[PDB]
Amino acid sequence: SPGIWQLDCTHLEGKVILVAVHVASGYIEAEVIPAETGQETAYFLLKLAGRWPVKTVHTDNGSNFTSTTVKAACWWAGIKQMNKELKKIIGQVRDQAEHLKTAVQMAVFIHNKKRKYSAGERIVDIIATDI
Amino acid sequence: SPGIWQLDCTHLEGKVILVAVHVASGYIEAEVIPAETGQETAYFLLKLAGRWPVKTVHTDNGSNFTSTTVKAACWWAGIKQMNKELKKIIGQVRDQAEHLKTAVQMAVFIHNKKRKYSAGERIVDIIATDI
Ligand SMILES: [Mg+2]
Ligand SMILES: [Mg+2]
Repeated sequence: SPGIWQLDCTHLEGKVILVAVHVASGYIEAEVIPAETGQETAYFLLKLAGRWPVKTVHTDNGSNFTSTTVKAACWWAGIKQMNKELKKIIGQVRDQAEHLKTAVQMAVFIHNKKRKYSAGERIVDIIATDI
Repeated sequence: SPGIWQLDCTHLEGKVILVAVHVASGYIEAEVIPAETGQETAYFLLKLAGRWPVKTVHTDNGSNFTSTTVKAACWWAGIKQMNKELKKIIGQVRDQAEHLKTAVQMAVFIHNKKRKYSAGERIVDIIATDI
């Protein structure tokens, strides 16, 4: 279904990368934060939900969605309840950027635009088609 | 044209809101930062460019795109060179959230999803149609 997203955290250089994947397309959005917290996860979800018609979110760590602030964000936004190559691409460009956050966003760019259609083309088509 | 975006900063509560508008749709993305800096503007652009096929960016303050870090981001990403209602919507929900950043993202959500199609529907259609 086009409203389904997966969200997980990965760790790199003592920082945390929040990665959201649109399951039907493989499109990704990510952000770098200092550490995993409910406040960060809630903020990320609210941003995501304002961009895309987000219906359901899955995760590989259920406990990360247990805070009051995260349940509040899912409530208000009407939400119900890849790190393999992404880390490959980050390593490849890591040299080219000073800050890890900059390398992560270059990696997301590369991932979303690389063709086999690209993930970014597929999300827009999947969603436009459903309107 | 569907690759054209406008980016500007506004000030509220001693903070800065970076607002990007997809000119053909009226779709917006925003972020809250402590103050205007080239590093922030460059990061925002790199994020945006990884999400959408960004071709050209306009602004109402040209000097904000003069730093080395901003020119670097536009170079790597292949980029060449609403605050009215947004501030209305922020005021309306501001009470409902503690932190300004949370109110800004609720406002972006409201803006992008409100129908007359919504801005979020129009961007996806405009872009899908162009692929
Ligand atoms: Mg996780
Ligand atoms: Mg400005």
